[PDB]
Amino acid sequence: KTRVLVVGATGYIGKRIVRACLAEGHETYVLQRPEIGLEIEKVQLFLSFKKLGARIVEGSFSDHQSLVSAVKLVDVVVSAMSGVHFRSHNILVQLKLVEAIKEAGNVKRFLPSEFGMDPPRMGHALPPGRETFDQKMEVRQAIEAAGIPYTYVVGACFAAYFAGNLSQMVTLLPPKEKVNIYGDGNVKVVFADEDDIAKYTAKTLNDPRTLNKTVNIRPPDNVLTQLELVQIWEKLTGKELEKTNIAAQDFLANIEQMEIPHQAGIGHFYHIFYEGCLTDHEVGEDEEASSLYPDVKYKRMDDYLRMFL
Amino acid sequence: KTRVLVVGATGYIGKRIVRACLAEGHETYVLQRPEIGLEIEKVQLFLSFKKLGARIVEGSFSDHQSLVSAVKLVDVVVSAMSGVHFRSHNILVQLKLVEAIKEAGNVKRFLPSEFGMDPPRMGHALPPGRETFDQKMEVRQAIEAAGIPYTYVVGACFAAYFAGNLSQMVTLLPPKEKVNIYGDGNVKVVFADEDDIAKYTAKTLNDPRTLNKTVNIRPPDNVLTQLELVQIWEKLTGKELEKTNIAAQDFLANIEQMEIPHQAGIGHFYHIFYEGCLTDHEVGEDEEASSLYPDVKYKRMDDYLRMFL
Ligand SMILES: NC(=O)C1=CN([C@@H]2O[C@H](COP(=O)(O)OP(=O)(O)OC[C@H]3O[C@@H](n4cnc5c(N)ncnc54)[C@H](OP(=O)(O)O)[C@@H]3O)[C@@H](O)[C@H]2O)C=CC1
Ligand SMILES: NC(=O)C1=CN([C@@H]2O[C@H](COP(=O)(O)OP(=O)(O)OC[C@H]3O[C@@H](n4cnc5c(N)ncnc54)[C@H](OP(=O)(O)O)[C@@H]3O)[C@@H](O)[C@H]2O)C=CC1
Ligand SMILES: COc1cc(C[C@@H]2CO[C@@H](c3ccc(O)c(OC)c3)[C@@H]2CO)ccc1O
Ligand SMILES: COc1cc(C[C@@H]2CO[C@@H](c3ccc(O)c(OC)c3)[C@@H]2CO)ccc1O
Repeated sequence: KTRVLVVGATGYIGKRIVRACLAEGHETYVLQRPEIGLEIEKVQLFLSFKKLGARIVEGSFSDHQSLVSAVKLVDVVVSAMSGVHFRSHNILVQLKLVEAIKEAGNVKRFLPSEFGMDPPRMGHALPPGRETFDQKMEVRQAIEAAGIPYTYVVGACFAAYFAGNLSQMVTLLPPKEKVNIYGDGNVKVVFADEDDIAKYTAKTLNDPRTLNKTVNIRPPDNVLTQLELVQIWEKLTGKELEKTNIAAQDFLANIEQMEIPHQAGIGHFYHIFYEGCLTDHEVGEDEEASSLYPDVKYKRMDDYLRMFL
Repeated sequence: KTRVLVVGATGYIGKRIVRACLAEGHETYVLQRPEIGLEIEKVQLFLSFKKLGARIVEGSFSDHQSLVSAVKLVDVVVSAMSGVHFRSHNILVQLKLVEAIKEAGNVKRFLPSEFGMDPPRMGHALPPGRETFDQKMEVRQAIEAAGIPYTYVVGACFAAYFAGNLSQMVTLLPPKEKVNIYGDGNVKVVFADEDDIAKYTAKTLNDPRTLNKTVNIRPPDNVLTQLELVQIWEKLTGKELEKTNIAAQDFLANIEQMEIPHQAGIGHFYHIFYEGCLTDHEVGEDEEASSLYPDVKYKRMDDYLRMFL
């Protein structure tokens, strides 16, 4: 019964949001852009969405009228626009989409591409990492300036990027013998399986309790220090890892001599693991997803790491 | 019981060969290379292979000993190494893998990365596209020079690249109103769903009838002219497309001014659609996959194209 349009449908979190919307029973539309011409994995992803019952809606960010038409078909718009420097960081292209939603006036709610650190709380961040949050703030201001109802989904580290590698930056796999601990390893971080993030997103987008709210993904058992996370892995494997503590000053040593996109990653890591930006404030149960949606049995990080044994 | 190592397991046809091996009941091992540790889609494909019961084998082409250890674990090695200019064209990297197989001596059968035009019939091909056939030929020679037993799988266009788009080079989707027909559109081409390619591959690799043989994938109902292909699509949509015929000379015009990848593609298309290299010769029923494996209900191009409706 709720009609949903996913923008960024073939993206990392986008494709999960699409499937979650189908499973939740939303009538699900996905935007197929003409520019994805010889990108076979995108094309075939769209084919798989259609087989599961999504509806293809052709549109382009170079064709304002195509965007107006698309969002005229649905009640809710979810954007999963890219926002990682080593991938691509086109958060501002959502501005065109805000303007199309504005012109069409039928959208009952818009979920912009957030799913990360809470932007309005990042005002002190260092560039170039800072650009992520500034751009997402700009999109927020366009949404609110336009009076578009919204939900902002924030709060958790994607497990594949922070959990599966024991938060080592070099890789996505657990380390074999040795691991770096950022500081003392006693800063609480929030970790969430991306499938759960998508499930929460599909459940909130028509939850009246979250209209015009920020929704935090902070599943209580998944608030863990890096050392706790590394110890979960030592338990599963039965092998202690040689741990080396990294003081902040040595984490950041010579950052100015590194490629921009890596500086941005280092900056994001610093806010999460050294400042603890994901756990340094309180949120109430009325604005936290696992409490809003307790039927969702989120995947705990011991189960998540097991798939790597 | 037959133990198969797939090299190139996350590639386009490779990932399908992995699943087809599992579905066939082979004990299926997949080479996980260290170099792909930061590519999230490859990493998560390996997790997904693992969940289906595939066995991860760590190895690196830059580590001759890791390869020898890897091939020693299995009865059959299948290589799906990249060989397309606008993606990646590392056919000759297989030579390091042939070396490892020769040294290890336990390997009963090797399927090199073929899966297309029959290299030994392409002596007259257009440079630079010629490279694909010269490099696979060089790999064949190393194989036979080592006395490694082989099966060469050849002879069909991948449906995604030549049928889903009605053979329009620009795209992977059917055109909306107009289509280019190459020549008179009456040259016969072989089309095959890539999942059927993978299935025939899984079935042939332990088949005595194809030891040391070329296996042709030429499913009779899928031997189609381009006009025949286009008429399938017009019958599905019920809309006639506006057709433009393109003479060979205009198709090849100014090719020497094209980017090298597009030079390659243009050349391959020419041999397929203008010279009919996939159907200019006959093959026997004892060397044709659909005849050897009539249990396989191969997908016809009308069923294939329905996905796009
Ligand atoms: N730990 C965490 O909490 C994480 C949070 N994030 C955040 O999640 C959100 C999405 O990130 P992610 O999934 O990695 O994004 P992706 O890199 O996967 O890209 C997502 C989509 O953005 C679309 N896109 C890219 N460029 C353009 C363009 N010029 N014009 C139109 N569309 C474009 C594409 O949509 P299409 O399918 O139509 O081609 C693409 O699929 C971001 O806000 C990111 O900051 C991401 C990683 C970690
Ligand atoms: N119409 C037809 O008949 C078609 C024929 N083909 C043929 O199919 C075969 C496979 O092509 P395709 O699926 O497109 O291949 P891909 O481009 O998808 O690459 C396949 C694998 O090659 C590996 N690879 C690439 N570079 C290297 C490298 N330096 N070192 C080690 N491994 C590397 C990777 O293995 P890993 O997973 O370990 O990273 C990659 O997954 C080719 O011979 C191609 O000519 C392809 C398209 C159409
Ligand atoms: C946790 O909130 C966010 C988290 C990200 C995570 C980004 C995820 O991809 C991460 C990453 C970057 C560089 C790396 O070398 C890396 O190694 C695992 C991971 C990024 C770290 O910023 C991006 C935007 C956010 O709002
Ligand atoms: C059919 O036998 C082969 C076929 C290919 C197909 C290549 C597949 O990727 C194809 C492709 C290239 C450029 C394009 O613009 C394209 O548009 C669909 C398709 C290539 C056409 O040559 C490669 C090697 C072969 O041996």
